[PDB]
Amino acid sequence: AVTAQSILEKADEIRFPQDSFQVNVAIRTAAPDHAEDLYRYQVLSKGNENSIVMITEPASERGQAILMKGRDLWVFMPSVSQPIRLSLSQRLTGQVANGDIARANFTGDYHPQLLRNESIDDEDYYVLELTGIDRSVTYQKVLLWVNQSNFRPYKAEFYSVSGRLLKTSRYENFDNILGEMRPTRIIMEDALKSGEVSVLDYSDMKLRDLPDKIFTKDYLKRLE
Repeated sequence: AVTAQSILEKADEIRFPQDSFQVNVAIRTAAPDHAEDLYRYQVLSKGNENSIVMITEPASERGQAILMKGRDLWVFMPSVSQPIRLSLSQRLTGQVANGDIARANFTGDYHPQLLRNESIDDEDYYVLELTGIDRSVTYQKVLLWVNQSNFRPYKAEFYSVSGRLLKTSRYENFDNILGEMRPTRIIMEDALKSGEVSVLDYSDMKLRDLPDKIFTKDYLKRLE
């Protein structure tokens, strides 16, 4: 039988390899009367265990880095010699939270339960309610639509600590990468008043050995 846990696992394994990898992420945010400069990042992803997110553009931000160990983030900034702490749930840029780039998987961070099934045309979806295990994960509640036919993630709704809809995402531009048809675009839309939409494009995904010993403040002591 399919279970909520297995559905979530399958969707996670479509989104990303369940392995250590590198990927580039370009994030373009705009709202009708205001656009952001393009942001680009290189991500070294080791599940939900460890990651490094390095900003490459814009130039004003280049060189900042985020080190994740467990649920804790250390952020390296030019105004301080030692890194500082931000949370997974805090804002990266636009409609993107730190955890949206730094985490790999929903599994382990959320307890899944089937909320309902939905048909949107000739396609049926499982709608999973993902309850955050605790207040340090990225969200307290996510609703995730997973295609029943192939377990692909379809869209998500992200809720506040008090149950207000904050934003929505859509998974798009599926391509054959490392054993799966994986989404290479995610669109994150504000559900509130800003009019912002952030478009995240993933490129050059590749498996990479990421030793535990790179996930340290010393590894990130750089100046270019």
